[PDB]
Amino acid sequence: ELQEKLIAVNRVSKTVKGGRIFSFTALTVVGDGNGRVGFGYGKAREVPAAIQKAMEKARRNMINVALNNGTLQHPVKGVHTGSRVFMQPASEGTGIIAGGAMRAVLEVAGVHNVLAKAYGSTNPINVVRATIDGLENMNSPEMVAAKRGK
RNA sequence: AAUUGAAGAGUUUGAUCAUGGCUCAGAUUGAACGCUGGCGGCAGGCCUAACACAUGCAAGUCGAACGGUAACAGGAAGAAG
Ligand SMILES: [Mg+2]
Ligand SMILES: [Mg+2]
Ligand SMILES: [Mg+2]
Repeated sequence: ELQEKLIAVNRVSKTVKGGRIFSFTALTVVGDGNGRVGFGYGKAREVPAAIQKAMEKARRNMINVALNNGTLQHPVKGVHTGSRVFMQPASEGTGIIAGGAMRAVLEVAGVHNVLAKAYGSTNPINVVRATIDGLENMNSPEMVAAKRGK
């Protein structure tokens, strides 16, 4: 149950006396399938180097999120830089409908049946990230009782 | 049981993030045109000039309201084919 997938691979340019020196960047997401998900970025002069150098970063850099069986407990909003993301429980019929790129984090995460949309820029590096922190801030469908009960 | 349902992509930059317009995937149509074209079922068919219109047809019916016979039908004292 490794389960991983890269979301966006891109090229960039550095520019020096001798001209442009190009490079690449991968952005990836690994999840266990039962909560626990992280993303990694990582960049390198050539693509395979970078997509791999990324996968690892994600293995570390990994949060975990309090699911509720196949779905989220309540609805949540996430918002990093220019991306404002919103995703919702959805008493699954099928579900998992969302902006491929946050479908990525959502399935490896293990959510099985949510609807989402991304507002603002769909800049991958900031959505997959806005959603993570999104799922992250999410909270205990029980241990709000922790907070209260008391 | 009976609205229990939401995706994003391309494009300013050497490159970047943002701002932002343009653009695309969708569905829908009383449609036209180019190419092509076998059959059926249900449907639709002047969106323009409330422009103008030849011709037929689109409102008649009742003799159980009435005087009635001109048509075609029988029939009639009776005049006969
Ligand atoms: Mg970093
Ligand atoms: Mg260019
Ligand atoms: Mg033809």
